[PDB]
Amino acid sequence: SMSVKKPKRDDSKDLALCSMILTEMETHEDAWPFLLPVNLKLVPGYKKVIKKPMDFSTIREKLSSGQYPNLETFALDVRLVFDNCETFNEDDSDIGRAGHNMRKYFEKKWTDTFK
Ligand SMILES: CC(=O)c1cccc(O)c1
Ligand SMILES: [Cl-]
Repeated sequence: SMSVKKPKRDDSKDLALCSMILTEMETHEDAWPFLLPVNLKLVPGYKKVIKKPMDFSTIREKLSSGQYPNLETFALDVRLVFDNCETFNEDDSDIGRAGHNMRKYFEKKWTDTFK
């Protein structure tokens, strides 16, 4: 509360660490459904069903331009990619399996890096 400070977690390397994690996700062989925004004009259902589209290239643009106030907002966008994927794809489709794999990959990197 006012003039009562909780001890300061060092956040100075967060930007660099999120960038490295994102690089590792960008180069994973199962990243291909997530590299670019889903084409809303070529993919039936997507625009109406998925209220907040997100993809790796959009996360990268946002990270590169100061649009994440903190490491948790970055993680929320990453998770949104995989949450959207589950909403729109069957668990046992190539894209559906790619999403589950990439989520598992991300969360281990997240835990190992920050937690
Ligand atoms: C990421 C996703 O859910 C997707 C990507 C390309 C085509 C498609 O039908 C769905
Ligand atoms: Cl499917």
